[PDB]
Amino acid sequence: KLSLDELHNKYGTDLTRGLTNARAKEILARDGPNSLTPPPTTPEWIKFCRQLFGGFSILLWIGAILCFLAYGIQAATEDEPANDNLYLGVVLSTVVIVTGCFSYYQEAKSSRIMDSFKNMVPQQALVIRDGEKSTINAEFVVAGDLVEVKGGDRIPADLRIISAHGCKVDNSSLTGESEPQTRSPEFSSENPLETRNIAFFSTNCVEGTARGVVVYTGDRTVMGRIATLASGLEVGRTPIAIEIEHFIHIITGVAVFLGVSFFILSLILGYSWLEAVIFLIGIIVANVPEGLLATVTVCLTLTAKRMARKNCLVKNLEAVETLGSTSTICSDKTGTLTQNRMTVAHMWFDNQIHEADTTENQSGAAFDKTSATWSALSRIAALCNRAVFQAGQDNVPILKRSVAGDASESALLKCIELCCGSVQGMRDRNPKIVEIPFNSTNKYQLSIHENEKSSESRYLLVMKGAPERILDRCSTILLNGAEEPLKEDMKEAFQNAYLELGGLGERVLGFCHFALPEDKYNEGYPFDADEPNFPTTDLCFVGLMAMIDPPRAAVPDAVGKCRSAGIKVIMVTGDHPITAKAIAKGVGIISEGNETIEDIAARLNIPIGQVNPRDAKACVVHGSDLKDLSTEVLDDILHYHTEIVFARTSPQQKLIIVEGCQRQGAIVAVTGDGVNDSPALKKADIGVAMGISGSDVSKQAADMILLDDNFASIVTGVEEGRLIFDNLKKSIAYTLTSNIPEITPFLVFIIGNVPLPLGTVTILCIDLGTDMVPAISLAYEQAESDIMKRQPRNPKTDKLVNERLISMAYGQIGMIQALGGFFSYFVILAENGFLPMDLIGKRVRWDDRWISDVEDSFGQQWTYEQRKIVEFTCHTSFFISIVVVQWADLIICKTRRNSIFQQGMKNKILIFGLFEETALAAFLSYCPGTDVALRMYPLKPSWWFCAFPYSLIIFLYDEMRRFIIRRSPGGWVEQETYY
Ligand SMILES: C=C(/C=C\C[C@@H](O)[C@@H](O)[C@H](O)C/C=C/C=C\[C@@H](O)C[C@@H]1O[C@H](C[C@@H](O)[C@H](O)C[C@H]2O[C@H]([C@H](O)[C@H](O)CC[C@H](O)/C=C/[C@H](C)[C@@H](O)C[C@]3(O)O[C@H](C[C@@H](O)CCCCCCC[C@@]45C[C@@H](C)C[C@@](C)(O4)[C@@H](C[C@@H](C)CCCCC[C@@H](O)[C@H](O)[C@H](O)[C@@H](O)[C@H](O)[C@H]4O[C@H](C[C@H](O)[C@H](O)/C(C)=C/[C@H](O)C[C@@H](C)[C@H](O)C(=O)N/C=C/C(=O)NCCCO)[C@H](O)[C@@H](O)[C@@H]4O)O5)[C@H](O)[C@@H](O)[C@H]3O)C[C@@H](O)[C@@H]2O)[C@@H](O)[C@H](O)[C@H]1O)CC[C@H](O)[C@@H](O)[C@H](O)[C@H](C)C[C@H]1O[C@H](/C=C\[C@@H](O)[C@H](O)C[C@@H]2C[C@@H]3C[C@H](O2)[C@@H](CC[C@H]2O[C@H](CN)C[C@H]2O)O3)[C@@H](O)[C@H](O)[C@H]1O
Ligand SMILES: CCCCCCCC/C=C\CCCCCCCC(=O)OC[C@H](COP(=O)(O)OCC[N+](C)(C)C)OC(=O)CCCCCCC/C=C\CCCCCCCC
Ligand SMILES: CCCCCCCC/C=C\CCCCCCCC(=O)OC[C@H](COP(=O)(O)OCC[N+](C)(C)C)OC(=O)CCCCCCC/C=C\CCCCCCCC
Ligand SMILES: CCCCCCCC/C=C\CCCCCCCC(=O)OC[C@H](COP(=O)(O)OCC[N+](C)(C)C)OC(=O)CCCCCCC/C=C\CCCCCCCC
Ligand SMILES: CCCCCCCC/C=C\CCCCCCCC(=O)OC[C@H](COP(=O)(O)OCC[N+](C)(C)C)OC(=O)CCCCCCC/C=C\CCCCCCCC
Ligand SMILES: CCCCCCCC/C=C\CCCCCCCC(=O)OC[C@H](COP(=O)(O)OCC[N+](C)(C)C)OC(=O)CCCCCCC/C=C\CCCCCCCC
Ligand SMILES: CCCCCCCC/C=C\CCCCCCCC(=O)OC[C@H](COP(=O)(O)OCC[N+](C)(C)C)OC(=O)CCCCCCC/C=C\CCCCCCCC
Ligand SMILES: Nc1ncnc2c1ncn2[C@@H]1O[C@H](COP(=O)(O)OP(=O)(O)OP(=O)(O)O)[C@@H](O)[C@H]1O
Ligand SMILES: CC(C)CCC[C@@H](C)[C@H]1CC[C@H]2[C@@H]3CC=C4C[C@@H](O)CC[C@]4(C)[C@H]3CC[C@]12C
Ligand SMILES: CC(C)CCC[C@@H](C)[C@H]1CC[C@H]2[C@@H]3CC=C4C[C@@H](O)CC[C@]4(C)[C@H]3CC[C@]12C
Ligand SMILES: CC(C)CCC[C@@H](C)[C@H]1CC[C@H]2[C@@H]3CC=C4C[C@@H](O)CC[C@]4(C)[C@H]3CC[C@]12C
Ligand SMILES: [Mg+2]
Ligand code: NA
Ligand code: NA
Ligand code: NA
Ligand code: NA
Repeated sequence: KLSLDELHNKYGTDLTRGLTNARAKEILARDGPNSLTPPPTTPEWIKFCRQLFGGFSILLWIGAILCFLAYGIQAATEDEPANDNLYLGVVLSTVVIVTGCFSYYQEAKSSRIMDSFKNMVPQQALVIRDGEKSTINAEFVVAGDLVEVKGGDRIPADLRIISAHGCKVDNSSLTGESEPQTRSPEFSSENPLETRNIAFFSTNCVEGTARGVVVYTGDRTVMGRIATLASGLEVGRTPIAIEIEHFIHIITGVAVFLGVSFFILSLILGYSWLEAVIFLIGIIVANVPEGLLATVTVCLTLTAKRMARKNCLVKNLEAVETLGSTSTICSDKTGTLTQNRMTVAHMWFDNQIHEADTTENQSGAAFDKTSATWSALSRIAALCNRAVFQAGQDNVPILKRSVAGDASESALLKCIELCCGSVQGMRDRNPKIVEIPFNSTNKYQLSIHENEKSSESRYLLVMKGAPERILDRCSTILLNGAEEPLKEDMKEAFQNAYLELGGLGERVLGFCHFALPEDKYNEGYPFDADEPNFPTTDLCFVGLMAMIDPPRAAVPDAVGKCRSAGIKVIMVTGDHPITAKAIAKGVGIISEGNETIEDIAARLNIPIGQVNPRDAKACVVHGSDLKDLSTEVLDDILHYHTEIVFARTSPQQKLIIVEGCQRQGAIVAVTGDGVNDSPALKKADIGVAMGISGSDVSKQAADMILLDDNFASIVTGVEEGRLIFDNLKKSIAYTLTSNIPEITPFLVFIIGNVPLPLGTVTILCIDLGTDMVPAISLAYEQAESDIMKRQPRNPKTDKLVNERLISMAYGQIGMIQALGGFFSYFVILAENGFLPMDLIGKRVRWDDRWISDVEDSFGQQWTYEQRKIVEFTCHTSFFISIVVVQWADLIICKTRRNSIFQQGMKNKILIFGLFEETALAAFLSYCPGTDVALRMYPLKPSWWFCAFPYSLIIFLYDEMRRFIIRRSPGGWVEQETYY
């Protein structure tokens, strides 16, 4: 409740010149940037407690505790004790600590990449300083400067409206109601939230333009004070995640059951009540997989970094998964398909077609520049146009300089300045009184100006737009200079002219004008843009103007890839069905051979109505018919046609098409740029907002932001989206196989009563060696050729972890790695004197420190450490046999449909893993001192080869398993083993 003078006198500001740059910076440094502050959080404290002290590591923490107590009772009691317990504790503790460090290096990394994407797409407001308009980052606006807003932009700070032009804002986020409240410079209510002279933070200007003085800036804003609570906010969990968990739950159920079962087997066999609970605890801990979620989050984050390098920024992680399943892409033409760098080609007037483009000069012998009709046409183009040359281009040529405005007005302005002269004087010769702006719903631009004729003080009215709309507003035609009527002979010549200019892939516009009678509209009467002050019809059409705009380079290949993938492409354009049909013919939407109902009517020379609608694979629907049509007809066209093109479609219409595409049971992505589009961008599954030309509304309302505004970028993004899935399945498959060889020894040991084949140290060596680096390498795998030559996926029918993965890992591959390790075990014992038949039952006697007289097969007598040494040599051999079989498992994990001879060994990280693991096994087995500390003993040369036959069998089996898949689709192998 103040005035414009009181406001400018309180903060200090020129209503018509704004602030000065020096003063603006003085205030900018005086009170801090216009950006909210970060909220409270937990430091490394709660970050490390969850890592080193979580749920699975807790048990290891116990193992360490127990062992230390085992050493204390020893050193305190027994003279000259042993040290296997002290080193066991020193090893276990180091394992919990490392696992924690690795996990930390991953959790932080993801939390940082996400923060990087937030500054990729910052926000920039329009401020007026020293009398000039400039677009600066929202973080540089201060209190006092002048700020201008336009329908589609966001209010930067708390403004005080000083001048508005039918400006409306969406005040729904703050108080909650989306009806657009109009912002007027006058004051209306005592409550600041109800008055119209104040713009607010985070609001959006729906329609209109306005000016205002920044009253409040930074955290000193309404939503800033309210943010105390907003801080907490809310997040979510992607599908894939709730898929992995679910799995974990089932496995836990299976594990708890088996625990109780192994319990009854133990007591029916005579163990100690305590030994049965010890077994239950160990078995349930060994059946539940560990790591799944960490690898899913890391893989997703890394893939997102890969996608941002290829131009696709995602507002969240759920978009990374939905992009792969994409079935339909509803894209626009001017901005996505074409280049928006248009240029005029053919003009129509005096019932004649005229060419242009006088090579940046006055040559080319286009047409007599003297033509009267041409003077009128050149004048309306130069007058109704709203674009202007960018300041300081007095040096560059007429075609290569920079302009500000629509691409249509830019092409028009350049043609008129090259062969018609300076527009600023042409614009001052006639003074502009009232102008009405373009719009997609109107489809025309009009304005009235004074007439520079010193003998005629009347008013001139000019308007341009889609040739059909303008034709409906004319009853005369400027012909050869005079006026004539629009009868059917020239009406048909005009129709054939539209197809002539349209077939050339050029855009076409209509231009008309009319002399307003100064007797009914005097020189003093003001024609406010509210009611019908100008005769819409009865105008004088002067002539058409056409311009070219070509497609992108990579576009043809993109549509071809979509056709091979089993993806439908639809062109939704606001242009004509011809120009549409043409662009479609070029990009590849409408391939050769397919015809429409009109094509068949033309070939057969039969009425279009007689032709059978099912006979045509492709079609083109118009806007008027779409307005009239119902739901069943729409489903008919969407289901029966393969290539559908939509012309003269308004923005509000789009939602119906999207709802029809989803009714079928398909995932859709829509590209948007304006304000009317926003509703659609929310209903679809993937909202692609333009980054270059988009508005704050389109970006806030969408899931993804295209950084370059290219259609070819999308298809590449979907390729990146499918690769994530393929690699995730491969990695999980490689991790789950090692479970079988680690559990089978503890089973035969208890049931069969034989010496323990695998221990604690060796098992820890397996988990950390063959499952960490090779698994990580799998993520980096390349894409198999087939990636784009395969149908999309149905999330309901195809899941990540299904009953087939467990079939390949546990059942087929696993059992083989187990047999491979058992062979090395049997061989080591047989050679040292203990044969296989004599081994069944020796455990009871084997594990007794007191029987130094143990007798072997050849009759020798063994002490306690002499036999324990051979057992440890078996632990080391088992370990190596596991690394050897892992070689094969890893190689076969690279591809699931192609062979490795086809895919190739170009992955470097995977190779690194093979060499490094082999090195770890050789090092631990041969190093001089591991004996005392880790309990591993040297392996003789003839033993390393025991696992080789089992390693080759796995590779050959998978190779054939794949050949049968490639040859017989939908067969038994694909139904059963294709995971
Ligand atoms: C950290 C862990 C925890 C521990 C770790 C541990 O290892 C180590 O840290 C150590 O602790 C280190 C700690 C050290 C601490 C301190 C030390 O430093 C210091 C030194 O320690 C030394 C000790 C140390 O030297 C020791 O030796 C260490 C070992 O300890 C364990 C030993 O064995 C054993 O404990 C020895 C100790 C002693 O023996 C204890 C005895 C009992 C307590 C108790 O009985 C004695 C006594 O009686 O207790 C009394 C107290 C009472 O209140 C208690 C009440 C009793 C309740 C009764 C109810 C029973 C119950 C319960 C019901 C639920 C069900 C039910 C059926 O039974 C039901 C039925 C009722 C109706 C029964 C009623 C019975 C009545 C009984 C009671 O009344 C009492 O007995 C009674 O009151 C008594 O007073 C009385 O005397 C009674 O006597 C008799 C009773 C009978 O005896 C008794 O009842 C009997 C027999 C029952 C029998 O079952 C009957 C049967 C026959 C049956 O019925 C039968 O006939 N069947 C006939 C069948 C038949 O015909 N069939 C014919 C078929 C025809 O068709 C009599 O009968 C009764 O009448 C009479 O009343 O109710 C009281 O105090 C006294 O009385 C006392 O004497 C073993 C270990 O713990 C340890 O090694 C000390 O000597 C020394 O002085 C000290 O200085 C977690 C573990 C790990 O998770 C796991 O890995 C684990 O490590 C492995 C499993 C190890 C195994 O493998 C190792 C090698 C490698 C492994 O590590 C590998 O890692 C394995 C892994 C595992 C998994 C899988 C796989 O492999 C790998 C895969 C993983 C991979 O995948 C991953 C992915 N996630 C990644 C990767 O990791 O992980 C091996 O080395 C291990 O050896 C091996 O085990
Ligand atoms: C829980 C999941 C486990 C997964 C794999 C577990 C691996 C376990 C494999 C073996 C463990 C059992 C212990 C074997 C000891 C049995 C000894 C035996 O058997 O002594 C019989 C013969 C020895 O004859 P001799 O020359 O000394 O007699 C000479 C006679 N004179 C001279 C008078 C003419 O030994 C033979 O013939 C060959 C016997 C060697 C071992 C055969 C064991 C059974 C056969 C295949 C097992 C693999 C099954 C795979 C199943 C996959 C799904 C689970
Ligand atoms: C010290 C440690 C040494 C370790 C040595 C390991 C040796 C390897 C072990 C076994 C190898 C044999 C496995 C054969 C399995 C069948 C593979 C198969 O059927 O692949 C089919 C592919 C055809 O694919 P496509 O036409 O669909 O591609 C289309 C590509 N697009 C789409 C671009 C046109 O064929 C191809 O890629 C052509 C590839 C041909 C490779 C032939 C290898 C066989 C030669 C000797 C094998 C060893 C025999 C016994 C050895 C005992 C050794 C002591
Ligand atoms: C005693 C008996 C033991 C039996 C045990 C069995 C063990 C496992 C059995 C087999 C595993 C090894 C199989 C190796 C496969 C080689 C395949 C190959 O050669 O496919 C030729 C490729 C294709 O080329 P392209 O241009 O047509 O691809 C175009 C790709 N597109 C179309 C995407 C552009 O060429 C390339 O990949 C580029 C050249 C890559 C050369 C890789 C050489 C390294 C191979 C293995 C490393 C050793 C690891 C073991 C470490 C322990 C050692 C102590
Ligand atoms: C990637 C992760 C996967 C695997 C992770 C495994 C985690 C394990 C972490 C730590 C384990 C520490 C093991 C400590 C090594 C032994 C220390 C020790 O307690 O030794 C005690 C022995 C004394 O025995 P004694 O007197 O009873 O013998 C009597 C012999 N009689 C009587 C027959 C003559 O000391 C001796 O023998 C003297 C020999 C000293 C041995 C020097 C070897 C250096 C050890 C590690 C350095 C290697 C790091 C790798 C760097 C790679 C660079 C590229
Ligand atoms: C481009 C870069 C490629 C890199 C590939 C991997 C690099 C491989 C690195 C090293 C491998 C060579 C190892 C040579 C070691 C010989 C040392 C030796 O003196 O050893 C003697 C033993 C005999 O022991 P004994 O029990 O009779 O006497 C015991 C007598 N006492 C115990 C009383 C003393 O003999 C043995 O260990 C035999 C040793 C094994 C013989 C090698 C057979 C493999 C040959 C080629 C396969 C290479 C894979 C490439 C595949 C490419 C596919 C595209
Ligand atoms: C140390 C040893 C190292 C090497 C060991 C090598 C072991 C690997 C050897 C073979 C791999 C076994 C793979 C098992 C898959 C067989 C499954 C099968 O039965 O699938 C039959 C399919 C039928 O498909 P469908 O759609 O008509 O079914 C329609 C079904 N309904 C009517 C119900 C809808 O395909 C057909 O019938 C036609 C295709 C038949 C393919 C036969 C492939 C034989 C290839 C190699 C075996 C020879 C190895 C020789 C080595 C000598 C070693 C001493
Ligand atoms: N400044 C303008 N004034 C008047 N008419 C214009 C102007 N710019 C373009 N036109 C024409 O008005 C009509 C409205 O087109 P509109 O902007 O709705 O869609 P479009 O150019 O086909 O683009 P897109 O498919 O990207 O939405 C078109 O025939 C266009 O050529
Ligand atoms: C699920 C996990 C964490 C439970 C771990 C249980 C541990 C603490 C239990 C399991 C078996 C127990 C041992 C069983 C037998 C004996 C022998 C006795 O003379 C001293 C105690 C001692 C050595 C016990 C100590 C505690 C012990 C090691
Ligand atoms: C350690 C040993 C004794 C365990 C042996 C486990 C074997 C028998 C288990 C491991 C994985 C299992 C398979 C897992 C999935 C399926 C798919 C289902 O539609 C039919 C059963 C089938 C094919 C299972 C059969 C039993 C199976 C092969
Ligand atoms: C392709 C297929 C059929 C070849 C199978 C070859 C079999 C018979 C070969 C492969 C590796 C070989 C083993 C390699 C090393 C040793 C250690 C030695 O001290 C005793 C023999 C023994 C245990 C061999 C026995 C024969 C063996 C198992
Ligand atoms: Mg558009
Ligand atoms: Na693990
Ligand atoms: Na959405
Ligand atoms: Na594996
Ligand atoms: Na594992």
